[PDB]
Amino acid sequence: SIAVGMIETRGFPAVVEAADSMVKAARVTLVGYEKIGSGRVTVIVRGDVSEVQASVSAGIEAANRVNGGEVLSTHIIARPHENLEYVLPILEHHH
Amino acid sequence: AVGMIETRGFPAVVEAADSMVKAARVTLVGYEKIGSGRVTVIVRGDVSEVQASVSAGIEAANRVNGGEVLSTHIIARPHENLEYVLPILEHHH
Amino acid sequence: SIAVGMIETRGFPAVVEAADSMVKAARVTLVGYEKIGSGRVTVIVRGDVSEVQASVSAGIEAANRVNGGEVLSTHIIARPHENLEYVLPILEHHH
Amino acid sequence: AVGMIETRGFPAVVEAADSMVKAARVTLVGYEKIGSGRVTVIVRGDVSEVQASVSAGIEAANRVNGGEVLSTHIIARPHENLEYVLPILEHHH
Amino acid sequence: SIAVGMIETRGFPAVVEAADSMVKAARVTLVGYEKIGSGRVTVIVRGDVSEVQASVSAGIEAANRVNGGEVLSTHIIARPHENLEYVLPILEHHH
Amino acid sequence: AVGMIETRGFPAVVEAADSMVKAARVTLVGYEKIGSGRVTVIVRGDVSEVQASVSAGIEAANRVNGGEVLSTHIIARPHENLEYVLPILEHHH
Repeated sequence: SIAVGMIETRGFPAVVEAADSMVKAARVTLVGYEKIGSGRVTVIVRGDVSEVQASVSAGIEAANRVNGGEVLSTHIIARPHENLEYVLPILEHHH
Repeated sequence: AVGMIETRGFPAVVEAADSMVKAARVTLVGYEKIGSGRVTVIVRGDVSEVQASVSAGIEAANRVNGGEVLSTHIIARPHENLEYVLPILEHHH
Repeated sequence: SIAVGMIETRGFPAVVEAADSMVKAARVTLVGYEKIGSGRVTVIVRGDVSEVQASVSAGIEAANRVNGGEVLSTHIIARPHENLEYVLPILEHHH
Repeated sequence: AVGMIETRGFPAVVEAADSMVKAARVTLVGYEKIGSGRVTVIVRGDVSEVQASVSAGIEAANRVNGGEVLSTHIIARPHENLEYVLPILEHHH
Repeated sequence: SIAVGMIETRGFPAVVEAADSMVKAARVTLVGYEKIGSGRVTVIVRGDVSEVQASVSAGIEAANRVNGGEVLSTHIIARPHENLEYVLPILEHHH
Repeated sequence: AVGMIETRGFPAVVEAADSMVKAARVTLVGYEKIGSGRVTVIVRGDVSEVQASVSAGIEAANRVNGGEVLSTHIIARPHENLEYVLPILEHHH
């Protein structure tokens, strides 16, 4: 199935590293970037579930190594419900 | 009825929303950000469906790595004045 | 006199419950919703002063019972000065 | 002159503004949000009126349930360069 | 040389006093006002370096005397690189 | 390559940016605000230039009165997908 994978960091450089490592690690596309305040930012990828699993693992490993990198929360959703797309910005850049 | 789950953190709120819409016959109608990392998702449906959905959404958001549920509430017959002031029904048509 | 009543909560679900309970408790209209950050949100009602007093009391009681509900500050202003309307968003939805 | 009261919390800032405009001959000209729950209201008038207004506004905002006054200041003859950079005079016409 | 001078405060009244005292103290113009959250606000002046030094010293002294005034950070840059102007809002009101 | 310095505080981020562009052949291409007083500046250039620039920017931002460097990172060959999702290259033409 298609899945989305999410890494939320405290800090911008770490979220950029999470995104870069995710898209380089597996066949996924970066589709979202969400800011919710308090320094919390999330990047969202989409692809086949196994690919998303590989990408999220790579992104966590990489973001942890950033100078001042802080990973706050991570999650994968297989088969996200279609209602989510038009309410939550998880798929903003998916076409 | 309207059901609301507020989390600290975005991944947890997404999981709350996904689990809510998959658990019962409810529509996700709102997403509100108020700072301090606090985000709320809002669903609408028959009260029994909303009750089922919110329970499922809490259970799922609690299991998210770094998931933090902050507040949850169900309102059965929300007053019509709320619709056009508060973004609880943004995507209800 | 006409008054405005305000309940500020930390958290969105509690502010929605405050608003709902306020408009159901008395002859008031919900006229404002203000976000100032740090999780602080305020709802504002308008009506005859005695009605606003009843509504604010009901809203506090209800918002306190919300799971994770936190009431931060509450206040009633009788006869708000007309200068306030066009500077502060207390009466946004009053027509 | 310009007089400013900054509070933590919205209800308290509204009460500061109301009490200021009712206490003396000043006009409420600004409302500024800067995060951390900090909000400022700004009035303009003759300096003696502004002084009276700010004193009344502090006394009233202190009495608000959960009211928190954070900072207050009066500037008598603010430099004209400030007008078009800082939102101290947004509603002054 | 032309320089920019910056005073960042926690709180709005103190930043207004910093700006006023800066423009009154020396031959500088107020050219920027930046908000970055958490109550942190910065005002930016421009002028000859010696004038900017005098202005920043005056602004610090004044902002420290504000009731609830908190100066967080201050800095002067002589000859700011031209790349900065169109990325960072340090010179928004310089014409 | 892309180089990033994130500070707590605006004056420090400006000094990081100025020192970076003056230290080597890099262009300042981004400025991102994410709350909690955290701001990041982003430069682009050949990796060796970026390395020189980030080192200079850290050293300078550390010396700012009330300067606080929070996080720094260099990415050598950022993936093209990042460009149109993240504001790392806003001013790169």
